[PDB]
Amino acid sequence: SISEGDDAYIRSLIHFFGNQPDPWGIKDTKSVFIYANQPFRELVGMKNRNVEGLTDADMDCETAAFADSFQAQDRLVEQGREKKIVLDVHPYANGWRVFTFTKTPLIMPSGRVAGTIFHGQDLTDTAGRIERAVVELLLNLTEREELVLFFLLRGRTAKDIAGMLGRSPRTIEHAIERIRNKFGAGNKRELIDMAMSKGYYSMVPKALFHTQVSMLLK
Amino acid sequence: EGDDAYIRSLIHFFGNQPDPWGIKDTKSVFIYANQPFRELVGMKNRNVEGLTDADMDCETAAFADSFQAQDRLVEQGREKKIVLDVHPYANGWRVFTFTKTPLIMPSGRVAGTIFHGQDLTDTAGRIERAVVELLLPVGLNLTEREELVLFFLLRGRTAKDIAGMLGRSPRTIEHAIERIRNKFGAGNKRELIDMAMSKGYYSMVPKALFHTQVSMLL
Ligand SMILES: Cc1cnc(O)c(C)n1
Ligand SMILES: Cc1cnc(O)c(C)n1
Repeated sequence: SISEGDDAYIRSLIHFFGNQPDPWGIKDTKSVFIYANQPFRELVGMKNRNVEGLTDADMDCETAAFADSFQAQDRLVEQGREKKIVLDVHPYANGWRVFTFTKTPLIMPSGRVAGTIFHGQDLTDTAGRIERAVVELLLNLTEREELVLFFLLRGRTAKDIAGMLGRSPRTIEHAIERIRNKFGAGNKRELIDMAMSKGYYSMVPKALFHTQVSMLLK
Repeated sequence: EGDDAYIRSLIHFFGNQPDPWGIKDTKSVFIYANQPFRELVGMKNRNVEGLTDADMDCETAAFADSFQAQDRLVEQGREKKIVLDVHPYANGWRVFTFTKTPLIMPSGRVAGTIFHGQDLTDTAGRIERAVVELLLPVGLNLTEREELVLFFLLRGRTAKDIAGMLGRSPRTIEHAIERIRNKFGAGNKRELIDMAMSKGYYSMVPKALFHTQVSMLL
C-alpha cells in the first residue's frame, strides 16, 4: 500500500530525530504529538516520562501556558509550503532559555499535509559563541538608558526615540547625555563608536529579561 | 537494506525543506542535497551530485579542505558541530551557519554527515525586529557598496581611500557617492555627510564589512 510507505517514512523520521542533540519532533493536524526526541521531552519536564499523543499543554513545565498559541502557529504553517521560525523564550525545565523553534509543514510520500515538524535551537550559548567568532571576523546603564542606547545604535535619532518611548525630546536628550557620560564619550559620535567597540550592539535591554514569549519571526 | 529506505525517506525530507539540507559520506562525497543548497552553491538547477566539495561552481570550493576536516570530527562523535561559513556564495556574499551531525541510520553505523545551512543574517534581523516589537506595541534603499561607501564617508575617508579599500576604481566610488547623494537629496558631498549624520546613519554598520571568506567551527 501507500500507507506502508507513510508509516515507514514516519519511523524513518523518528530514527532521524532520535540522533540529534536538538529538540526535534512532529505533531499532527490536531497539534497532537506523534514523536519528540529525548532532547525535546527533556526541555519540557518530560525527562523520563515518555508521554506522546497529548497537546502542547504538557506535564511539568510552564510552556503549557502558551500551548494555545503554539497550536495557532501549528496551523499557519500547515496552510503553506514555507517554514516559520518562532522565538520561544521560556522558563524551561532547567531555567530560562531563548530558543528558536522552526516549524515546517509535514509532507510525506502521501503528499498530504499531515501536520508539522518542529526544530528547537538553543540560542543562549551559541549567540555568544557566534558573536565572538563574527567580531573576530573583523558601567551600569539603567533600563531606560538601555532602551535609548538600543535604539541609538540602530539608527534612530533623539526625536525618533522620544516618539517610541512617549516622552519629550529633552527627556531623551538628558538620557543620552547620561549614557554618554557613563561611557566617558565626548559627543554622540564618540558614544556610538565606544558602544559599538564594547559589544553593546548585541545588548538586550534587561527590562526584556525573564518574560515569557513565543513570537513568529517576520 | 533498510537503511537506504531511510536514506530515501530523508531525501524526501530534505527535498521538502526551505533550508539548505544535504547528506555526505565518510569520504565527504555528496549523497544528496536539496535544490535550496545547490542553488545556494553554484549547482542551481543542474547537477545531481556524487561530487566532493571542491567540484562546485562556487567559491566555497576553495575551502573544501576545511569543510572535509569538519566532516571528520563530527563523524567521530554524536553531538552537533556549528561552523560559521562566510562565503561569496552563488548569489552574493552570505553569512551561514552549517550545523553538521553524523549520518546514523537503522544499521547504527556512521555512514557520513548531514549538514544544515541556515542564513544567519536573515534570522538575526528577524530576531531584532521581534525584539523591537516586544519593546513597542525613510528607507533610502542603499545598496551594500553604497552602505560601505557611506560608512567610510562619515568617517573622514575620501573617494580614493574607498577605492583603495574596496578594490574598485575611483570613478566607480565617485558614482556611488553621487547616487547616495541623490538618494538623500543632498546638494554636495558635505551636505550628504551632514544629512546622513543627522539621520542616524553613523550607527549603521555595513554587512559588507563582514565579507571576508572564512569557515570556522565555534
Ligand atoms: C517549547 C515549544 C514551543 N513551541 C512549540 O511548538 C513546541 C512543540 N515546543
Ligand atoms: C558552504 C559549505 C560549507 N561546509 C559544508 O560542509 C558544505 C556542504 N557547504
